[PDB]
Amino acid sequence: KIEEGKLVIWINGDKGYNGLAEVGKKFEKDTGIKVTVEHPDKLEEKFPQVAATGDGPDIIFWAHDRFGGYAQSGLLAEITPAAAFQDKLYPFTWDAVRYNGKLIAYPIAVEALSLIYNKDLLPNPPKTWEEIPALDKELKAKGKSALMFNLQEPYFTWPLIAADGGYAFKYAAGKYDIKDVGVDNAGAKAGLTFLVDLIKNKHMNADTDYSIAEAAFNKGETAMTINGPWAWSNIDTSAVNYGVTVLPTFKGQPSKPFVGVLSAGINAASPNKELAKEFLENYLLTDEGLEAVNKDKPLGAVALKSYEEELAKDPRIAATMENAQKGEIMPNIPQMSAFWYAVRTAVINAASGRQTVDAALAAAQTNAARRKPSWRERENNRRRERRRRAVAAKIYTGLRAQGDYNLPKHCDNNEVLKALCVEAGWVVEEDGTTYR
Amino acid sequence: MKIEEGKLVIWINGDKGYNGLAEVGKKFEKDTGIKVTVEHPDKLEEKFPQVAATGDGPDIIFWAHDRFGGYAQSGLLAEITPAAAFQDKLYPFTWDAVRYNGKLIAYPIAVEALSLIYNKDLLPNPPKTWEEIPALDKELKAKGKSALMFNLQEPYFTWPLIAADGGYAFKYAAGKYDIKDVGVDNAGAKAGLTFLVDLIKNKHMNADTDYSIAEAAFNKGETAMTINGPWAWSNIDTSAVNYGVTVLPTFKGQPSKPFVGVLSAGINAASPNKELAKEFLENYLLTDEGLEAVNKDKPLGAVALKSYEEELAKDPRIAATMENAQKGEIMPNIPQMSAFWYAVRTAVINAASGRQTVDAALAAAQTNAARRKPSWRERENNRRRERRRRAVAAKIYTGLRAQGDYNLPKHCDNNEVLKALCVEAGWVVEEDGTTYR
DNA sequence: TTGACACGTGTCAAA
DNA sequence: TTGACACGTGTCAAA
Ligand SMILES: OC[C@H]1O[C@H](O[C@H]2[C@H](O)[C@@H](O)[C@@H](O)O[C@@H]2CO)[C@H](O)[C@@H](O)[C@@H]1O
Ligand SMILES: OC[C@H]1O[C@H](O[C@H]2[C@H](O)[C@@H](O)[C@@H](O)O[C@@H]2CO)[C@H](O)[C@@H](O)[C@@H]1O
Repeated sequence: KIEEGKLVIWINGDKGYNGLAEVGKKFEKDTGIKVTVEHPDKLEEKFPQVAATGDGPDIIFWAHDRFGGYAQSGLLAEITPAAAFQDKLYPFTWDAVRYNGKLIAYPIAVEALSLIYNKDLLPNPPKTWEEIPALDKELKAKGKSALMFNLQEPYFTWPLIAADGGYAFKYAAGKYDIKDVGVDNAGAKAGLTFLVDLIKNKHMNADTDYSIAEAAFNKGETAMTINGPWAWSNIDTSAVNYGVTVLPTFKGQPSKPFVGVLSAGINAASPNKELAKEFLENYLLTDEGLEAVNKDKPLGAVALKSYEEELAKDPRIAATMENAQKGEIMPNIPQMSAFWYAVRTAVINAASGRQTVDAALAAAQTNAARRKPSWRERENNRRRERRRRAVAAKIYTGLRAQGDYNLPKHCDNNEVLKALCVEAGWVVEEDGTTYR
Repeated sequence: MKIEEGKLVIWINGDKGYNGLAEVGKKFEKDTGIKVTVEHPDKLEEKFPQVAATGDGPDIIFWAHDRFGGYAQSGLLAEITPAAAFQDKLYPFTWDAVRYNGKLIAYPIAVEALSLIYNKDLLPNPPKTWEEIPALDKELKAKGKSALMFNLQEPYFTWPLIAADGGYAFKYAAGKYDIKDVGVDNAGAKAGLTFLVDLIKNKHMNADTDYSIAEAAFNKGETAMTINGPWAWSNIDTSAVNYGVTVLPTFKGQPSKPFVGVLSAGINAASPNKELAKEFLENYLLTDEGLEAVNKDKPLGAVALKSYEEELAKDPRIAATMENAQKGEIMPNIPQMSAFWYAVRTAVINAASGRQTVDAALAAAQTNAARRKPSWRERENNRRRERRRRAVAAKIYTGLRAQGDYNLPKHCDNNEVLKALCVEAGWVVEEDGTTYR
């Protein structure tokens, strides 16, 4: 729970949380406010469960796509930076964090997936997904593999699903059609089918996750991985000479990654809303602030103009933004959570062979549009069945007390029902078959 | 994931030296040509029973010995058949830790006990008792620091204090553990948990403090003390902290009694590489060079291998570990241990957060720790009885609806069919179901 | 031990 | 949209 005078921050465990803790420390020495940074597991899921009751951190860091739902639920404090501060950031990073006309978080950095490759094993990375199988057969003879990346999170597979035409929610007339899903069209199918065939032909393992892929690449066992800018520092500490480049094409079309905007939202339940703005605006979103974080784990293309003109000169950032130009900014609508869950189930289920690609994506389609039942809807159902049982119970209480039926000492209401049937001229067999 | 012939896949917890173990796998691969993959998935001790039931899961699984009896009872593990010669290379009591129903069910690797870890520069003289920790915290807070921080989300770390004044899991008597004699609700257990909850109430600790929050604060020099196992020393070493490892503090004048774990390696009963796994474990891992490679990554504690433990026992930190281990007890490996752990975890978390009182949390924990898990057949008995109860009712109402002629609306529920039946039989049924003649 | 009935959410469908 | 009945596990009790 939040309490006046201190600041607690939640950020994902793959971001530079020590670097950010360094920013809170300098914030503590200047103002005397202690700042604790924490990287709990599944924080994008825990926050909406505890913020409702008033708990959660002061600030929550995540990509912009989850913030619309948070705001829809009233969990986020409206952000109102002065004009002078708004002009410090690229306008399009502000667009990413505006929901229903209001700013619901501070944008931090732009993230896109790129192809990361081992220049020593692979001086010339492939330009196409199609040549990866042959490349893997060649490397497998030397004890290596072509490509490993996280298959448990649809974020990493979506660039390939969207290459040939797959899309989450169609954008038309200036809006997102919560009810036009493109996870089951020919383009999406072709992409997921190629990925599953990679597994069938034993070029990838269905159970490969984030840490397995990162280990294999950082140890030099795989020639390529797909990851974001946060991964670079761990490769830097390794003996691998890597390059960051454009993702491969599929059927001649570019891979289209979903582009994330790492953002910091303020808990509407927080008693330190002003202290959090002072920290975010005048400590984190500064050259020295982002630098301290970026030096920990690279941020990507930061939203702060003054510091991005520097980072934009890193060829790895230029490749990140090359991939981001071919991708799309993720929607922030509340249904993005349902989209991500459904597509996650589809990828995992087709990769494992539990479902065909057709069946997996067919179900993902309906799931990604499925509306979550409201609290009142659940309560209507719960009360109806309560009522249904209470009415029956009172009828059988009456039959038992006044029926004077020949019932055993202990018997269920089916037996009472039977004695009521017999009384009313009915015959009831052992299995319930009933007639006059 | 399924195990494939000619390959080895290993599961080991993320806080152990899985990079060192991979190096051992790399040697195995070089001498025999068998690839070895080390993974450290989350919640592996829960995932293994789920996947292994159908033949999935890794070839080898590393965990403390307390989970393995349940795996064996479920048929998930291969019987370990080390020649008498090889068994004599490990301390007998480590073999006891992995013996279940007379059979050995895993290779013991290392002995783990929690110790008190303190910052020599902030705290040259560590406290001897839990009681003096609140005063110590008051001093340090005036310097911007705290006295003690440790994982409150896993009961393993709080159990030494709960056991100190008398708490216990399952009573040992007549050469076996009594599954119906649980001691998480006696006066000793209540005193221990009450003192911990008082630390939180008095702002000396945070209820939400987990493993990484505690590790980060100690390793960054914000708290003078932590409680942890040997695996944690290497991260402290790389930090700027000058630390010692010593005996846990006493509570009510009695020693803290940590539950002692034996990190152990079981072989998946479904593995077609049982021989390769035995070769890797017996002749590559459980060797001086093998455990050295793992121990270099993250300290194993006091290894089961006699030859190499004579080297590790020279380390004062191991001497402190074993001092605490002598004061604790080897964990049971009985299947009921998972239920004991879940119960105590819920009690500790609910008490520390104020969601439940100590007495009420521990009362529920006692019932839960002793509760027998219903068998598959018990569940199936219940499921089929209710299926049959509904099927009989549905046939009756199907017959009432077909031959009744009760004059019912197009759509109505069986309560209305019942009501019609009642009036046909000379009854009157009110709106809420009130029924009489 | 077995077993009556409660419980809230799932499946299927009419509208 | 609301709503019938299914569904398996929980609560409570008799023995
Ligand atoms: O996999 C679905 C997941 O994708 C995105 O999450 C990214 C996140 O943006 C990155 O910062 C990084 O941590 O990797 C994540 C993928 O594991 C979405 O932002 C997220 O909402 C979604 O669940
Ligand atoms: O907290 C309950 C938990 O305790 C033990 O787990 C230890 C494990 O023994 C150590 O090796 C280390 O990893 O820390 C763990 C606690 O986080 C039991 O072995 C385990 O079964 C039990 O659930």
